[PDB]
Amino acid sequence: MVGQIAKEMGLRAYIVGGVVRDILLGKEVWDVDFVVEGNAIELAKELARRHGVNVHPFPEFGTAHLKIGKLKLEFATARRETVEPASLKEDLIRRDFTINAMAISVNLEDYGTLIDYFGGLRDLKDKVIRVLHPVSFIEDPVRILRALRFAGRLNFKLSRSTEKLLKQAVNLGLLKEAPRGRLINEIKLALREDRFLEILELYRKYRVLEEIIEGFQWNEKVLQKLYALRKVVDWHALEFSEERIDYGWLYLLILISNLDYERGKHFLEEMSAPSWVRETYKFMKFKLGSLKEELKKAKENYEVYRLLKPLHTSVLLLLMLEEELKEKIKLYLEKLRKVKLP
RNA sequence: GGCCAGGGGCGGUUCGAUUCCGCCCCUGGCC
Ligand SMILES: Nc1ncnc2c1ncn2[C@@H]1O[C@H](COP(=O)(O)CP(=O)(O)OP(=O)(O)O)[C@@H](O)[C@H]1O
Repeated sequence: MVGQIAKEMGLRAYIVGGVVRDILLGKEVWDVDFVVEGNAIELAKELARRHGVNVHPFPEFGTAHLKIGKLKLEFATARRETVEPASLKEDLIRRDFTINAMAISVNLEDYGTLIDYFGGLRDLKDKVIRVLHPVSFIEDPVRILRALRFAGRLNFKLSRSTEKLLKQAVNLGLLKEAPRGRLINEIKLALREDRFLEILELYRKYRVLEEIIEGFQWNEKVLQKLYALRKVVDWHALEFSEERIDYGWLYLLILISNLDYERGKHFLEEMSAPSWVRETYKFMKFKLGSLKEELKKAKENYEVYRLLKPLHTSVLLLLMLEEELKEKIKLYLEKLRKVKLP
């Protein structure tokens, strides 16, 4: 009922970037972002008022959050990246990439209308990650990781210029100059991706990791060791679909494998790494070798003593990553399936 | 909104087991 309010109070609001992208790409979203060419707080305040919902206004920020059902909506006054009015375009030009710099009017006057100045819709059509201007990567070197994320997650490719700049930025050292926190969280974001591996491939292609993770350096075993896990993760997800896991961290572990900074747990520390992870990590050094090596002697029944390690699945997955004892574990899951169904 | 965790819940893997996970709920932390 925002189109109405905005009118009552002679304002212009629009949903923006992030969400508009997914929309075009036909993807349901519960997090919606708005940009008001006036005072967002008031808009948000009256909005909740009319819905009888609580509001969290953040003055000085010119922002306010509220929730209607499972709808998490955020209103923000137009700006220039934190004075004066500032038009939508101005707020929209300080954005990520063209596919993320589009807006849709929720103004009754011209409702539903898609607003794109930078040809984001085209880039979205031609599958392209393109920045708004030359200094883009310099202004915020986190966008590097972002660029790759989307490129990886959407199977989009970087424009000639964008790739050219992106490369400049990396060898210009900016990755080692950005607010670690931003970079860190950005990676956790990618880490959550389902096409995370394909994202990781791009990290290789531009030597990004070699700058963020200190003791890191790419080696072919690990690479195909990654794809190998891809195979497990895929099938497993199909069968033992009953119980899954944030497969993403498994990949990271393998990358972390061949540890660096004194068993670089310090990285898993920066990373808001879950329990099973910070755990399944320590178990690598102690049993990745023994478990496997000592496993080579079994008839049956000692499957039962290894079943105690599944206390946190993952490991059960990092084993198939060694051909020899692959089908062994493949039959385990099926095996126990005969014990529960005598 | 992710995770520390300090106290619940409706479902579970087992024969249980507040030790195992799904999540939700609450209490104080970090991005
Ligand atoms: N450094 C940055 N530069 C430009 N835009 C940024 C930015 N950081 C955040 N944004 C903007 O903030 C929004 C990020 O919010 P999210 O809800 O996580 C959506 P997203 O990152 O666009 O896509 P997602 O649904 O895959 O997460 C985007 O709409 C984006 O334009």
